[PDB]
Amino acid sequence: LVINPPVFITSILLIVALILTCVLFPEKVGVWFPAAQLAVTSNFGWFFVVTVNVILIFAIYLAFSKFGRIRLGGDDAEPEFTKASWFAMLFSTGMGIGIMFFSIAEPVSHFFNTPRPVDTDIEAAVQAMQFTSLHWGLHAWGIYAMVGLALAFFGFNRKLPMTFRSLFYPFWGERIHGWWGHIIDILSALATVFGLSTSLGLGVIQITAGLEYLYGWEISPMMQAGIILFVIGIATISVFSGLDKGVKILSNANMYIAASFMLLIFILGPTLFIMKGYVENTGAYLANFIDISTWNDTYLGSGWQNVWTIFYWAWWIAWSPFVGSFIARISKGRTVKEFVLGVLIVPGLITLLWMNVFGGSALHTILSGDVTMIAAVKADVSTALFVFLENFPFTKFLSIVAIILIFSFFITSSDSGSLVVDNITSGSNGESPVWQRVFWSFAQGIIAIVLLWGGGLDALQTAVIITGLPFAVILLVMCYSLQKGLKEELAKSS
Amino acid sequence: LVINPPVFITSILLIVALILTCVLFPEKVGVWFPAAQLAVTSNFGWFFVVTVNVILIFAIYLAFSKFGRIRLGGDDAEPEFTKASWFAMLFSTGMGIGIMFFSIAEPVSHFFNTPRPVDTDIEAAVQAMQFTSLHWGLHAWGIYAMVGLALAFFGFNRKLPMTFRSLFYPFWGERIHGWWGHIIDILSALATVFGLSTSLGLGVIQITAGLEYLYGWEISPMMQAGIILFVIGIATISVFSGLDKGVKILSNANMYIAASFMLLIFILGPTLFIMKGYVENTGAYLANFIDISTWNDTYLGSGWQNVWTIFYWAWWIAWSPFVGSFIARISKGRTVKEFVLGVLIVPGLITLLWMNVFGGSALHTILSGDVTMIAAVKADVSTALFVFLENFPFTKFLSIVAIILIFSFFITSSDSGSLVVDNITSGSNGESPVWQRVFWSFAQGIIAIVLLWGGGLDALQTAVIITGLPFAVILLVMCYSLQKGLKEELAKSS
Amino acid sequence: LVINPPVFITSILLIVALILTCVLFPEKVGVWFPAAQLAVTSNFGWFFVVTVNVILIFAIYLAFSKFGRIRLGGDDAEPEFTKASWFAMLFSTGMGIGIMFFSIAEPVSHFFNTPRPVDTDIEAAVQAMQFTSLHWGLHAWGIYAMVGLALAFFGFNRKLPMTFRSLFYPFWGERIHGWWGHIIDILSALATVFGLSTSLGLGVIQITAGLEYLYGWEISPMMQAGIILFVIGIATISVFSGLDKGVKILSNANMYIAASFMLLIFILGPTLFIMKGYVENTGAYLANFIDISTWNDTYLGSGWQNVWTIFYWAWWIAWSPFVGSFIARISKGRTVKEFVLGVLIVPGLITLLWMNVFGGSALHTILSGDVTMIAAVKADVSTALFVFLENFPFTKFLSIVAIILIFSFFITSSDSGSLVVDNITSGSNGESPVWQRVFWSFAQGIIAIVLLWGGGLDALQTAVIITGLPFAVILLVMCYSLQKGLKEELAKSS
Repeated sequence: LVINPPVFITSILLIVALILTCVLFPEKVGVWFPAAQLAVTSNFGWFFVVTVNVILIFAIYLAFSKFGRIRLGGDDAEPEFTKASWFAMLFSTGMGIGIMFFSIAEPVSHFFNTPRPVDTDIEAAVQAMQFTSLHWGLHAWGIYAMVGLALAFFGFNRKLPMTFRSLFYPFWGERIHGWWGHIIDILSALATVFGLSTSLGLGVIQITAGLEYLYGWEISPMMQAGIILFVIGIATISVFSGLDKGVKILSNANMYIAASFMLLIFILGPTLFIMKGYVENTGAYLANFIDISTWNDTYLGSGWQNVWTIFYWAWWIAWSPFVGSFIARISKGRTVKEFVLGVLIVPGLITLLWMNVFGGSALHTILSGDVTMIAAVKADVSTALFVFLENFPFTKFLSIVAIILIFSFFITSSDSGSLVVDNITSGSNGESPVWQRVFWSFAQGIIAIVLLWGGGLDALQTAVIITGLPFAVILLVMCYSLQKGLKEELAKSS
Repeated sequence: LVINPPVFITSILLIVALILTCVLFPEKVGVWFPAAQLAVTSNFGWFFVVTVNVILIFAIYLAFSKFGRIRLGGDDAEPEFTKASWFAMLFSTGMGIGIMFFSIAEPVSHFFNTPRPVDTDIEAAVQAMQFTSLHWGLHAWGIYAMVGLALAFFGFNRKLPMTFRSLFYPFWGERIHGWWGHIIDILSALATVFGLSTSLGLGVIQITAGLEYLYGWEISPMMQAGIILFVIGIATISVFSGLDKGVKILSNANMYIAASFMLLIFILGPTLFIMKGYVENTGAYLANFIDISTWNDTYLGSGWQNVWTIFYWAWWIAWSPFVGSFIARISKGRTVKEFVLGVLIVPGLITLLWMNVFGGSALHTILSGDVTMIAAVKADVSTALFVFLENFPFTKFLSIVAIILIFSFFITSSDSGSLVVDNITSGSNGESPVWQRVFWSFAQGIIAIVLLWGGGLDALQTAVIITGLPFAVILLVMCYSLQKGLKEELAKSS
Repeated sequence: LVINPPVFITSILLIVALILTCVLFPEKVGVWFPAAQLAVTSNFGWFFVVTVNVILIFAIYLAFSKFGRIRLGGDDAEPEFTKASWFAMLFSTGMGIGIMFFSIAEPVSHFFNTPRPVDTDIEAAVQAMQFTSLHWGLHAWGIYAMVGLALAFFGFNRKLPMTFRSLFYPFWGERIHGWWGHIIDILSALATVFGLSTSLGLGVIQITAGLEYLYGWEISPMMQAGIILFVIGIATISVFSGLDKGVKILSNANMYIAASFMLLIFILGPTLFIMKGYVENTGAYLANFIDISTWNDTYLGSGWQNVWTIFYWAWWIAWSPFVGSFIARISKGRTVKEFVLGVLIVPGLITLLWMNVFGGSALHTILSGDVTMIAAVKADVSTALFVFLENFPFTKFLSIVAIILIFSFFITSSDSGSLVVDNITSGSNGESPVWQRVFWSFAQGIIAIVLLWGGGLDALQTAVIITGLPFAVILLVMCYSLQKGLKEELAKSS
């Protein structure tokens, strides 16, 4: 039937409270949401920057010290997931629609609308690619590495349930069960659901922009919700039996077609410029790492960071329980240093390669003289990928491949996240029998539809920033508790 | 009865030789002092930069290697200072009065009078804060860390008196007592006395400047010496028995009221700008660390470094034996890595926090449009803190708190410097009974009058620069001898 | 008799095929050499940058890890060198003639013809010195450190002959003997022969330009051929018995007179500017290390890298069998970490000191107002050192000393290179006998004649870039094989 801690009922109550906030106040929520979002990010952007930087340098320290000799699941455990397939399986479920919606719109947006004042067009493009490298580089995956390492260590080496409530066992003891770890699990479930709803909204907005650009359709008002309902239905079918699609084979096939799409853009585009720009921009991002990682825009105060950088940090921090729990169930016998390296460096380098392959080619097209992408981004940032594919051979085929790639990207993460929310709100792995995951996928669809009806992109950014604000202190306490637990486990072993 | 090494007589003779050189030919020494100072700094600024960078790089190496596993006073020794009080008590006889004089007058001066050319005001403020972070950051405290570490290791592990004569014990034999280590003690006593006279002259160039700004008094020149005589009398009272003031309670309550003053400026000022600028300026100072650490201004040759950067390095290197010997008295059972970390990083970060809290708020007021601090600094740099406190609520109360803060800041340092000088010129802890303490404090005050009458801030700069010039080779030989001693001691562990 | 692997006769056939391509159809080779060179570097400059950066960071890692505890020649090898003779005989034979050619011609060229655009003139001079520091710094000697360390480890710790055929022993096993290490031996012999011919051509055009500027003579190509024939002749009667030059005597004397020449320029020039610019430019080169090490000039596409930095990386990579084999025979018992430090840091710092002493003094002369060096470099780059010595006391004596220094520099490398080519082309150490060292020196000279007659600088750059193109993959496979060999050897220690 139904199993419930009191983390269930008040989570549903908070979700429906935001629902009637966004449906009984239809015109009064379009001014409450961006004002509250702007106040939260303008007062805590320094805290988001400090949290992300502390998390990343803690990942580097935990990989490159004596704490990296620990192996998850004890010294007798085996990896069992065939590391080349493990990289693909962690990349497919843990990423999307980030490298499709924002692979081109973000470097062009940083080109024409610069973060800090710049002199020429070449230096503006260099700054745009280095800020894209900041937003999709080591800082994006250091949070993922910390949460996956903490959840894997405290779910394997300590025999606790793989839950954010049970992660603070060395910091707080067995009194986490008495309503004081319930708030942590409430914030974890809310952050996972709101991040998945933000990804859902970005995916459907890019899909309807591509459908309007390709065939000249008119799906603004209503069948967008039908696209949501169809996608959640096929995702729950993949959750349902008959075939276990969306766990192992669909992730590998999706990564294969994503690599084929990226290689096709790399070959058909300016490959020499792409390779030289990849080397140059990776080196310039590593050289100016501390300068752009801790940049807070305090002197100019232009507010560029509040829509891009702090939104990205709150977005990656709000997807942290879902991807951290997924790679924590995945990595059963990895060395801790090897785990942090394989979650940090290799997916970070692959994401930087995707950013270079798309954004550097777009900036080469812009610097050649073609400024149609600038006007397309200034119209709406959702058509940037398809406008980029317009000046390519096989435009319609590549646009259809991109639409199918987005479709697989946000049909994999919803399937991998429904079980994560079910494990958070049920307290077990096999339990419950499979009806609540369909309800949680439908809740993600309902929240995405409601947020997109009561506001554009800014409603999703608002929701993800507000649920990621207390996760800064949650992840800092998580990092300190992981350091204490690793000290305890290393002092335990001979 | 008095005690008598030769260092006492042929250091007193040097002191009264400079007294005779300045009190006779009064107008003629104003052309010998800054010309000789300018020659020394223009010919050895590269050497000062090389010495400070080598000391800091050596501190980072000695903290993060196998030499950091050594513990002072043997392995069985336990520290007894309750470390949260140790951080404050090294900070009292330690940092100061440099924050209270140059926390505001230095970033405004680097704003309007830039070291290197800039293009706007935002970049000028960023470069001003990063040069301030260079001058009051890790390079400041690394010198203190090495002198304290060398004196503690060669006075606790080697069972020698903590004197600079015994600091070269592995590099030589027992030949230190035969007139060739006496010059080292001559330069150490002169460095302590001249640096404390520079700090006293700066603190008395201040305080009464705020008295003039508050009450419109006329004070100079005759009643200015009365402030010196009164604050030396209270310092010698703190030397005297009955109550042991200026040692522990006045080294903790002063830190408490200084932290309360910093928190009051942080709260009543632009706290969001202060926090964001603190994070951004600390990150930009760490990012551009090697670019501003080794900058010698060779191509421009403007001589900006000659009055700020090389003066600051000569001031730190001239205050080396004072706080180095006192911290070596302080830290008995600290681990070497823990010692270097807690003397370098945490006081450096706290000093950078004070720099950001005052200078970033001053730069925010300047960039808002208020350029009264610019004209105030262009008039005289003594009144910059009080002009900054003018537009704050409770101006008179904060200025009185600042004056009492400066008073306690150098009245602790004068007592600890009398301890250090009467330890160095004695070669013994207890002896002599207290009559040279009052004599050495009175000599410090007399040098303050003599230097302040024959020039303002400039003559103090000449005295500290010419006196700290041979301490560069003294500290380089000290670092090499410390490496030899650590390599000798670490091989002795069974 | 003749030692005849097929490596020898098909290397001879390749060399005479280049002879037939050059002396027949001279306009065809003169129009096809810079086009093919430009195509190769424009398509693989990113690969040259990646290879050089990977080799350098691999040197830093493999010196600063547990692989550095291995000692060449076993644990009781006793290296038989004074650490001064090793450095001097390493520096004299393994460097040239860009210390005499590009010490002044390169920073002045980077001054007036900037790599990337700059605003003022001081920034142009700083950029020129930091790009000279990039070209003559750690990247220049990291390649030598890896090739010398791999050849020394695989020739001493494995009892294998010092040849690039045996350098891939843990990658293929015993398959290196049959026609598969043969091609690597062709590429190695062609690389060292073409690099030595490039150095011979640079030295003789500098000698010709210096004689023309000194005595006002005219130079025919047949007189230049006589200079080559005489210089190869003194080398061949240095190879012959009776007397040996050096084997270390000529190298030590050349190092002594080079140090005396550098000290004379340092003393008689602007010594304060030289020292301050040395400290500042070394710090700025270390600060902007990653930014200029991976800069590929992708956005501008100006082709500044085309003639300067990819030619430099192909030149240092093409001299790698020569210098690597020579340093490998030189050092018999050095610790691997100590070896990489003594080949990387100290010769890199000495080369940066020479670069600062000459180029910073030239830039001081230019920034003072004397712009005759700009017009001299714009006329011909081979007269820059002598034009610099024209505005210098003792012009004729210093020019004669510079000519003798060039003479020693390009007789010592040829004398050490005939032995290296002979050992590579025969497969055995010595016992050739001396009939083909003279022949290989004559072939080196003849290749220099035909490269100078069929083109100026561009033919030498073309030849060295073409033979250095497959050595990028050869050195990457070499680095991976060295890592596998060190991992195999370090596990063999009980």
